[PDB]
Amino acid sequence: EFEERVVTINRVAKVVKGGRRFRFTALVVVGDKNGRVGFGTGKAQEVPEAIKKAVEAAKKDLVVVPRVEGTTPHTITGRYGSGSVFMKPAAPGTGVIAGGPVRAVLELAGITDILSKSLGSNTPINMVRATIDGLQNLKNAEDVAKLRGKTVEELY
RNA sequence: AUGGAGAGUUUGAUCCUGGCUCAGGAUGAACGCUGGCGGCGUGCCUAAUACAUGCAAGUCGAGCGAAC
Repeated sequence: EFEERVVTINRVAKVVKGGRRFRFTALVVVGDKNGRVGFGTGKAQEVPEAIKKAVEAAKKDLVVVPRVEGTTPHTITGRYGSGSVFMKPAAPGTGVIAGGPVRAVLELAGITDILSKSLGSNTPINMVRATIDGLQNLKNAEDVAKLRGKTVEELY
């Protein structure tokens, strides 16, 4: 019903009074299995109760990503923090591979025609923030038609 | 619109302007070389570098005086 992508569970070796406190920050993408990105981080002792903790406290950070005719409406970027991304269009009837950054952004948008792009670095805390920067800065067909305030077939 | 766009760099993590140390192809090329065979092309790119040369291109009377 909901494509939840739990990337990893960052641990911490707290060097406080206690011998060695264990704090697992379960990282899970809050995707709605449609086209939204979704990102939430927990801090509970139980990963299962921590993964849903960030899914019930952070589920409004997603963005609606529409599709034209099976191809990305506009090749957007991502200038938020170090890690960056890029939207590359492909044919509707295609697929994705492995080797690079995060995979829970274009995989949520069941279309198999978008290539997930994010160089920046490996840090998965400032690389997903740039993906939502471009997703919210995406240009739609009518979205840009209102900008001019004329016809949809008069701005292409 | 066949539709660019990595980082670091600054506290103990940082955002943010800014500049390049640095994820590539190109390299009229040479290069230390392990450079099987070759179609095709460029070749004193360093050099209007100095000067022994082989060396510019020979002929003709329908119009005139060889021995022929």
